[PDB]
Amino acid sequence: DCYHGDGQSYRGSFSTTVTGRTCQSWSSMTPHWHQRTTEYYPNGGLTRNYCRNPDAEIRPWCYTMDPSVRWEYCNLTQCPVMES
Amino acid sequence: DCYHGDGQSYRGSFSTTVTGRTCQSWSSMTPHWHQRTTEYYPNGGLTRNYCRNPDAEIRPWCYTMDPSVRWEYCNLTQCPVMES
Ligand SMILES: O=C(Nc1cccc(C[C@H](C(=O)O)[C@H]2CCNC2)c1)Nc1cccc(C[C@H](C(=O)O)[C@H]2CCNC2)c1
Ligand SMILES: [Mg+2]
Ligand SMILES: [Mg+2]
Repeated sequence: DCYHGDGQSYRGSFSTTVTGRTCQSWSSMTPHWHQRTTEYYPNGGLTRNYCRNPDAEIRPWCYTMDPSVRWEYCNLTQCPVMES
Repeated sequence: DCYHGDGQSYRGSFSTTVTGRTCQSWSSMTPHWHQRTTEYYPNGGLTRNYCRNPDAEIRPWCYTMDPSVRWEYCNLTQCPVMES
């Protein structure tokens, strides 16, 4: 599993962070209150707790289930790019 | 005590909400995490837990100490305006 571009188009089910924390569901406000929901970002693919990039960070990310860690980049790398 | 204009200029010590809740200190991330701190909004007068309006809401406001109520308008009204 990997993302293309900056990962705005990523639509897989990867849901864990670079430090092995569990992503929080986008629809949930717990533990972290936020405004990155599917209503606010309808083009973001914000479903379940899957890594996404609705607001054009540099790569896919999520809020985390650790109350002390608001959000992290997900443990995904960019897919091999087209080479000449 | 009262505010002028939309209350961006309010610099008094009123610190309670329209429902009688206590304002959270601007520098604190508890109970509510936020980005309305004096470093982000240096022109906002964000000190202690006093009602302010750093981001041009319609009137002064604060985050609250009730974990279930993120922010409210403060219990302040507009000062009597200049009449012709
Ligand atoms: O938040 C933002 N703009 C905002 C606009 C209108 C209302 C509000 C809501 C304000 C509150 O409840 O704090 C109210 C209070 C009264 N006045 C407005 C916030 N923008 C924002 C910009 C950059 C970064 C972030 C943090 C964001 C996050 O950590 O959630 C990250 C996550 C990964 N990508 C970004 C947020
Ligand atoms: Mg790479
Ligand atoms: Mg009035």
